[PDB]
Amino acid sequence: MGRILFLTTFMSKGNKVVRYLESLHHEVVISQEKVHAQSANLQEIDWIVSYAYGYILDKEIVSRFRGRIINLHPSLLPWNKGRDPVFWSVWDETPKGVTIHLIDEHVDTGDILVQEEIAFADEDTLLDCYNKANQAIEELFIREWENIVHGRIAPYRQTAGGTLHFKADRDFYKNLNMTTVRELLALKRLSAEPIDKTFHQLFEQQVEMTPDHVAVVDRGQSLTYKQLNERANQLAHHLRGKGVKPDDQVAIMLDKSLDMIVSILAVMKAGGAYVPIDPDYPGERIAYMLADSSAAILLTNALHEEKANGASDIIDVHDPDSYSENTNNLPHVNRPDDLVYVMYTSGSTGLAKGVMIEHHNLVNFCEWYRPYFGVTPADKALVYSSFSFDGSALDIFTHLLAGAALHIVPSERKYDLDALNDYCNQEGITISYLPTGAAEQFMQMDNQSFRVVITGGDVLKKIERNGTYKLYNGYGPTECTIMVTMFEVDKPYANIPIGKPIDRTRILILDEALALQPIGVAGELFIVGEGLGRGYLNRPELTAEKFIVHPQTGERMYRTGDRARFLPDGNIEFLGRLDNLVKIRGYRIEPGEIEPFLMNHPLIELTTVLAKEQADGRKYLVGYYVAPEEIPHGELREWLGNDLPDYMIPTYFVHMKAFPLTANGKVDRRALPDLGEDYVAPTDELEQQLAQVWSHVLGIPQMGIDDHFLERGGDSIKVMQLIHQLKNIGLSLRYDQLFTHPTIRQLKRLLTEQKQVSLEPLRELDEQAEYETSAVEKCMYIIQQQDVESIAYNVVYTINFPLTVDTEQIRVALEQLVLRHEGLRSTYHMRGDEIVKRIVPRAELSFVRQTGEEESVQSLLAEQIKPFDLAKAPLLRAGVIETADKKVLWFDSHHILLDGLSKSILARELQALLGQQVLSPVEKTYKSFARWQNEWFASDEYEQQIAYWKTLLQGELPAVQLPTKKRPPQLTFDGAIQMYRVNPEITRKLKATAAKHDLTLYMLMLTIVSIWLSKMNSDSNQVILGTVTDGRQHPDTRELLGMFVNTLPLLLSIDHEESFLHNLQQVKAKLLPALQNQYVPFDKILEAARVKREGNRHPLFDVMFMMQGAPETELESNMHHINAGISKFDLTLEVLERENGLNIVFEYNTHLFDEGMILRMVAQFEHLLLQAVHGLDQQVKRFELV
Ligand SMILES: Nc1ncnc2c1ncn2[C@@H]1O[C@H](COP(=O)(O)CP(=O)(O)OP(=O)(O)O)[C@@H](O)[C@H]1O
Ligand SMILES: *P(=O)(O)OCC(C)(C)[C@@H](O)C(=O)NCCC(=O)NCCNC(C)=O
Ligand SMILES: CC(C)[C@H](N)C(=O)O
Repeated sequence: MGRILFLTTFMSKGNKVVRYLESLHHEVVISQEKVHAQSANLQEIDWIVSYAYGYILDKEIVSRFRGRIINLHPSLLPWNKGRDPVFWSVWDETPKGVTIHLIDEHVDTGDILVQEEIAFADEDTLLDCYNKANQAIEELFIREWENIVHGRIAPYRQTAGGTLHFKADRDFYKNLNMTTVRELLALKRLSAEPIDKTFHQLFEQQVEMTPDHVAVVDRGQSLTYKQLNERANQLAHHLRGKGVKPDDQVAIMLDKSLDMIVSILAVMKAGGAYVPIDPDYPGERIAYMLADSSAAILLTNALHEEKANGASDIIDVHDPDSYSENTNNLPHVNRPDDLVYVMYTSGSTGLAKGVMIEHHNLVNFCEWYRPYFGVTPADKALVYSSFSFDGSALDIFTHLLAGAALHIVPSERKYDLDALNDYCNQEGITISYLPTGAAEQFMQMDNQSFRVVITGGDVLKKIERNGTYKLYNGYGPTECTIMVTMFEVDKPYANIPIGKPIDRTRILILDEALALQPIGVAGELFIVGEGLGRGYLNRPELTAEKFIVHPQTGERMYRTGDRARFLPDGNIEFLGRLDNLVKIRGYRIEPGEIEPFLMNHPLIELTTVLAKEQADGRKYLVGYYVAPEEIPHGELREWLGNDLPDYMIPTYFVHMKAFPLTANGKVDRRALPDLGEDYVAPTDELEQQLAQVWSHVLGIPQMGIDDHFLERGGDSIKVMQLIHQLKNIGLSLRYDQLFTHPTIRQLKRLLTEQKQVSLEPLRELDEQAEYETSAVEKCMYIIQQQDVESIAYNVVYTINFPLTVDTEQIRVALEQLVLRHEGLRSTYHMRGDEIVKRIVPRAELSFVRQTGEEESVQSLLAEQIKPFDLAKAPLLRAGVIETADKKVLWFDSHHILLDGLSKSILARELQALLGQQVLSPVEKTYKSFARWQNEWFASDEYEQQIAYWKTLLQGELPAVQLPTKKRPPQLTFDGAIQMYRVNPEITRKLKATAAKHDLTLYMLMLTIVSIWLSKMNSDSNQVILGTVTDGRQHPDTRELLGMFVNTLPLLLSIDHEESFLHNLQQVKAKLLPALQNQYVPFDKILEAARVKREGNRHPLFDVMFMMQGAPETELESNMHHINAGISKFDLTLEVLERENGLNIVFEYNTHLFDEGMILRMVAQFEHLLLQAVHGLDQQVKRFELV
């Protein structure tokens, strides 16, 4: 007995505890709003129970309810006070539990009533942890409420300690809610957070260690560490006497030589930063670098003095008057934050940018380099790269701090890989950095000298090399000091990783909102740590855009513009530039993904795929490959056709003896040479007549005669369009005939007779008070009347919009769609015998506006999912839930109106309206199709279709009996969901395999499902499973809203003695007749099998398999189907094509399968699918489930 005030997040939050309190005869008042000190909520209140409440109570209310305010907080206080306690308990690795406590003047600090610990498994997602913690604290309350009111609980004080978090603290981590505990802590180690020496301080130290060792070697001219230091001191004294101060730039224009090394060190010791200028650069680049730089002094000699055009003061390094007699180390004037050098990135003059690197950047890299590669003074290093390229900083600075010797590559032998190898073998060169392009050609040479070869700068593809040296792949932008990650290439990889970060460096993968990405999810690569340079010279606005302060973490980081993702082992995978993404026939492609498939060819050693644009603007791919002899164009398409769909196969192929290289040793992509070769223009009146129809169905211009219909985007839907468009020219073609003759050259043989030319449009009906319903509408109506409160046939979708979209523009667009489509203004009524349809001229759309937290969205949607009265229009409800970061549009509909294709139409028209576009009126109406089809049921064509099912469904029908629990006594619909993602690479292989063997992706997946079912049913030779078709019988219905879908049983045979490919063809043979006779209402198919809708099982099949194609619009691709805890069948498998992969959803009945069984079945499906794709000619009996 009492009166309790329940303050919680939303209406249904804490259902169990309210029901328990009410069962004890307490009166509960639920509220989520703020409580005023004087209000109706407060008067006559015994207890106040709060659970995830969103507001703080006034000091006066906490006073008037001393010892009467109980709070349910899902953490082990004092750990994780405040917001998101479960998440922070996992991320911070704190003790875990739930606490019921009193509310005091000080928040989340009142005396504990009861506390208990809780455990989270490694494989649980953060969402499961959240729900588990809530369940535990609610059960704890129910268990102890009696021992609270009666006073059996003695409160005790919280210990001082723990943690605290606020609302916005979680913003950076918003993408992590579906990641497991193990995966979250792995990410934490990779994401969560001193040098006080300059480089010349470290070099001067290295000299005192090895003063007599060789430092530099140039054509028999030698210089020891002590000689090098003294000469540098001589020039440095003079330079500082000329006014060299810290952060001052000094230009150097010299050829690789002893003087270059002496000049670089002299500028450091003097106190300034050097700006290297390669004398071999074009004149305009030299002039640009000298102008953009603030250097007033230039070190050069006579041969290059003229190239400067007298732009600054010149100091001749050959003149003895530039060297002071003093050879003593200068006194230090440099801080580690002072510039050490400035190097320019690629680009035209004015675009190219000067990158400012600081002493501490360089020291950090050199200290990591020496131990990582084990550099001892006995090592011989090569100075290969131009000294205007930061690859030379690697060559020079890392080895001078390890006592090793630098060897000045002689000009006549850098671009001759053969002589270079000879110089390295003869001289004993052990370590060197070679850019990717040059390194891949150096691998051919027989070398015995090198211990380690480091490459980088471009995508490394070849690793087969003659030699015993270790191969390393390094990555990094000039902006972050040479390299930030390193990887030891140990074996072949389709994509060679770029490795793990170096000392005091972290790599973050962020999304477009700068939010952390889970491990394995691709995003933009950001860099944090000691490698970040100062920025771009004379360019503060560009610096602020690329060197950002993160708005949540406050940390400084560099936006690289590269795409990448972490691998499970901590290594990183480069995925290309974010700009190089090009679209071809409506597919976002990374051309780099095609190359490794050309590499696998036995006769190809190097390859590079590019994107180009014709004068028209059309995109098209070209493939360059290196091989001894030219490979036929056809043999290449067939080779690539094993793993890639046609849109990723280059239109052209170019054979070359070798790739040209740039100065920096990268492949010169701009220097490669500049309707495909397999086109066979039509030469016939019929040939040309079909090449035009195919072009319109496939949406491709200038179609050829040897072009395979499926390889170029054809599917079941587009095969229907082809047939109906050939009936437009009196040419009759059947469904199965297209798959035997999938090209115009072959198909033309069967198109001679020009009869059966019946052009019949769908006819509009005269106005009537009432209209006839279709066959499927009658079935749906009768089902709904069996339980009018059931939501099992509601259809719920959501769409995430940005906060910048206007809620009211969305409402208006939906209201216009109610006006556009009579389906949204249709009602259903039972007039004695018949089920009848009425149409209203106008209908009012229910549109609800709400606000809430992201964590509450699904709970708020579930409260809105209610039955539809089929006699009332519109059969659609909608609303918008605004959170802190987005607006979630939801709409609920009934299956009698919205089917799969109807959703696609609704999404396309909604996208147009939000874009301020005008739509042409809808020409046909569903009610006219219903009258046309009801009459078609009296024709002879219908008699023949039903005759197919009478024959097939006679007698012995297989019984697929999966291992379940004891079935309930009647039909249940309680369901849950599990998901399996097939990545793009495997999805492409599946797609390529299907087309190559005259199969659709659907036929290929249906066969895998059938083998899967068979394996679970004691390798049964036959299986039965349902599927669905769009059911758009009349071609004038493809833009209407309504229910057209028809259900079909499939009797399939699996021959475990035959190969996968053989079973694939046998599934096609059984599917096509079923599609040819698909237009019989499912109720008549149940008659033909003498089965009725009764019992605890669904009549003909327990397993349903359905599949949808890729989305037609950006909006549709952002639509998510929400399951309301319903399972129409024992088990449904749905395959959706999303983001170049397959999302496979297993919807199952919870009374028949528990989570343990489903998790095993999903694991077995994946394993079976991977064996199939890789084992086409393998016998099915050799595929195993575990
Ligand atoms: N191992 C590696 N693998 C793949 N790409 C790499 C790589 N190492 C470096 N890169 C790429 O090269 C870029 C940095 O090259 P930098 O020389 O520092 C500027 P750049 O000279 O203007 O390059 P550019 O001429 O290719 O445009 C990186 O962003 C990355 O895209
Ligand atoms: P082909 O490419 O082998 O496809 C065969 C199908 C799938 C039978 C094809 O004819 C077809 O009917 N595609 C549309 C199927 C469809 O509508 N799936 C979604 C139905 N789902 C809902 C919720 O309505
Ligand atoms: C090693 C260095 C040259 C770096 N990888 C770059 O490409 O700029």
